[PDB]
Amino acid sequence: VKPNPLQDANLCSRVFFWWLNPLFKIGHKRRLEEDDMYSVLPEDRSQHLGEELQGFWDKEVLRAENDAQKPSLTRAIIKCYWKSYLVLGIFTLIEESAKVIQPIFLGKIINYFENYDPMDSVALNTAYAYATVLTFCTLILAILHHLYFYHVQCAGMRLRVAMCHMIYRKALRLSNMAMGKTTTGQIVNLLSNDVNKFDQVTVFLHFLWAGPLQAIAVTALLWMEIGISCLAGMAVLIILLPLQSCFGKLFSSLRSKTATFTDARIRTMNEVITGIRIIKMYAWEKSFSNLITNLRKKEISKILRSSCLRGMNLASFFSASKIIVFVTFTTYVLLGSVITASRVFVAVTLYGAVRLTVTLFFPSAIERVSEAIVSIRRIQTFLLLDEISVGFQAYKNYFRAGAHWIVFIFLILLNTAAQVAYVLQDWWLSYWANKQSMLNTEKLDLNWYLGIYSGLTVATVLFGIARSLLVFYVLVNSSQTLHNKMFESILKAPVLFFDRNPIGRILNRFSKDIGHLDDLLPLTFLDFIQTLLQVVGVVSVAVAVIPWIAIPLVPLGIIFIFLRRYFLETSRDVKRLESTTRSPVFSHLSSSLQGLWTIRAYKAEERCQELFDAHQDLHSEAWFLFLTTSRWFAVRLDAICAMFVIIVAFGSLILAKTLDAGQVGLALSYALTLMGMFQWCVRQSAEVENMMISVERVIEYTDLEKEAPWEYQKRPPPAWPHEGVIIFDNVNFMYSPGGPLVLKHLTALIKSQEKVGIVGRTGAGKSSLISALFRLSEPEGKIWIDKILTTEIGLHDLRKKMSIIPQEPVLFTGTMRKNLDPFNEHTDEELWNALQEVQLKETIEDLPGKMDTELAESGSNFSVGQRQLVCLARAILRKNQILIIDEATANTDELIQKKIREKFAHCTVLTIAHRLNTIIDSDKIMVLDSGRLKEYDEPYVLL
Repeated sequence: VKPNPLQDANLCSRVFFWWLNPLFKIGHKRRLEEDDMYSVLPEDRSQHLGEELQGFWDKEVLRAENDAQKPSLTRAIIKCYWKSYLVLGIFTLIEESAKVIQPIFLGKIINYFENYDPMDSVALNTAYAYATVLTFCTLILAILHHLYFYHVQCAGMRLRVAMCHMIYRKALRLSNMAMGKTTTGQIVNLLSNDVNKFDQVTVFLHFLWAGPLQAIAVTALLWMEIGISCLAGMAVLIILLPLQSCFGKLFSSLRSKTATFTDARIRTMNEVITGIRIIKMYAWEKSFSNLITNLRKKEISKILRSSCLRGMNLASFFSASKIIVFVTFTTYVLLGSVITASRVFVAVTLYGAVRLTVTLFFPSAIERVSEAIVSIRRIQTFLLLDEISVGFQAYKNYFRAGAHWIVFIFLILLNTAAQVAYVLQDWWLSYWANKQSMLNTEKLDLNWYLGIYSGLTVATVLFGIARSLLVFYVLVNSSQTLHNKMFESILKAPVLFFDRNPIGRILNRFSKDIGHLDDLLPLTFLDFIQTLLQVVGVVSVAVAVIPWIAIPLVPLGIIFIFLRRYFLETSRDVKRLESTTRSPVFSHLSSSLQGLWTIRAYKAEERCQELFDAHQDLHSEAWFLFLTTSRWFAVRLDAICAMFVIIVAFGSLILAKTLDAGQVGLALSYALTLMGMFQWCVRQSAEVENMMISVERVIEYTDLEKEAPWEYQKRPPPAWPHEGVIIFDNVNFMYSPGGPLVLKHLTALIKSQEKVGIVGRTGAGKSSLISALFRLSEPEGKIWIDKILTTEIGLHDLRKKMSIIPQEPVLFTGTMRKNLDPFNEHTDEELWNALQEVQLKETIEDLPGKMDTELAESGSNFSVGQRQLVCLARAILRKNQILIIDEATANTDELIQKKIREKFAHCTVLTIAHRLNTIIDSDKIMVLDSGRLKEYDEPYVLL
């Protein structure tokens, strides 16, 4: 078999995941697909994880049968996993306690500088001991975390597999009555949505008791440093939840209304794409163009609001750590106390450690727990049933379509001001402390030191709001101006492009790509640039204090790109394997659920169970590698993330003779915040690169084949169609520009006021005659019509003066006046008379409006004969001479036949039909053989 290297692995070697190096060396050049992966542990099989849980559930229900109660499911899970829960509780408690000693010892390190005696060597050893003790908390938080995390992630796949196994085992013991109420889709949804929520609960499970405990532990430390003023720092930290709740409940309605706005546009686009030939033959593009541009305008107007709202939310979240500090220190100074460089940075670090933790971990845990509880409830109620008896060009083309270069210069200038204010606000406090420590009465005026502080506080908020608003506007305008180009380019493609591509593809494109361009790109781009700027500023303020940190950063900067490449060259394969191993189990379940009686007939039912287990083992095996390949990177990242802090701390301590307390405190208070921002910045790039494919495939359009322009410079006479004699020459027709031919030298002569019939074998090139007269594809040879040709005339000047009766009618979703008159050029009485003389008036009088009747599902209220009659009404209302009647039916018809035989004023009627009983007493007839056409003068000669 395939023995995994996880077993037989000593300690101090699986903390760095050293047993995964060879696998990468295989995935560097060979692109391993499926046969070079490791199997699962012997204690991770489906049967071993399902049998014990089934036994525990049976024991629990047998115990609950005694009392007059209902058996529960969460008790059976607790009684099985309480050991693992209690084992992980110790480590999560240790990790939560290890985040409090760091500020307490940073305070002592700074206090050593506050009382500095050069003629001493005893306090330096104690300072070195403080630094050594501070060095261990970082190592515990950065190294020993990526193993507990892997274990707490692996502790959920077992529960998921057990639930799936027991659900499938129960599903094969249902009766006919119990099977009649449930459906296959219901079971598929219950297995693909309810169970899959058991992988993100164990991660956010320890944030219900360790959340408030850390807050209470931090709230009591500040009383021993600054006093009552610390409460001022906690009053602002509460308003964030009511601030975000209203934002969410206001954004939901905007999302709903913009969705209900774009749904109609999607439907109209689907209607337009299907049936492009009739629309192109009738020259009815402007109506749909306007109907689409109006809905697009409304959709953009509704999206701008939510965009601005989310931008304001991000701007408010970016600068919440400044108001708290400003308020608490203003209150602390206004009482009468004096500022010190050892009590400010400790409070800053504690605030930064509590606010992000609470506001990012507590709100999500409640939602996760509620979802898990409702899923467990659903699965419990189910189991109680009866039984039986890209490139840089892709970015340039997307950015240069939003504004000029001066706007980009202004945005670059505005990006580097909020961060400068963010850093200067902190530097001002260190300057204050240094100026205070130089005293030897002679107090300091508060006006200057408070006014400058308030100004530096306000500037940050202003420059944080303006940048976000500008970025969101610029990035929405690009999609707004790109959709129009896409639609205008696709509204002029030939039929050749339309017949070689399905409708579902283009519809899914127009929906999903525009959704992605309007929903997820600006948020991700703003988050990425903000998180990158924060890290750049942190590194800059760390280097500006010690000019020697710039030397080791280059070796710590070259390896990062190489590691990123070496990981991404092989990390883009596990998701594909996960998908192609998750699909077959669903396929097997769907195929085996319907074929139930064939399994109960034969005395073999456990074979399907073994097959299901063997199918799920492959998915478990393909999923096992995902967690390890994900955790193999965080260790190498946190290594540098902690080495930087160690280096800066020991370098600041070694050079204790040429600096002071304020600047060393400022330098050390920033190094303890690099981890989360580093992780977010290195993570968002993957999503950006994955989402750029939408832009890639959108720019794929707008550069396609283009037919002849709609109009030329030369204009036809005001009344061109008159005595519509039509001649031909040696003409050759073809569908592809370099493909085979379908006609061979069609030359005839059709005079005026003649009924020319065409009789030929189907599929031998009979319907290819109408596509040559309407020049849907440029043919070969001259086609003279009314003393002029058909090539030097525009398409709209040609297709307008002719009429064609399609083989099958089509009705567009709209009113009654639109389907008969999209361009308002005729009166209402004229249309009423034309509809009366076609013998159809009673079908519309019974309707309420009789003139503005809305039709559902392309006119589902009318019959086929009414469709032929309304097409005839359209043809009569057009009132042209050249009329092409093509019809092939198998079926009301006698009246339309006699009408088209009498109503039309004998204007060059030609027919393309196969029914010989319709070509009777025609002026001229033509016969089609497999390649050519033969014209007969009189039909009496043939008969």
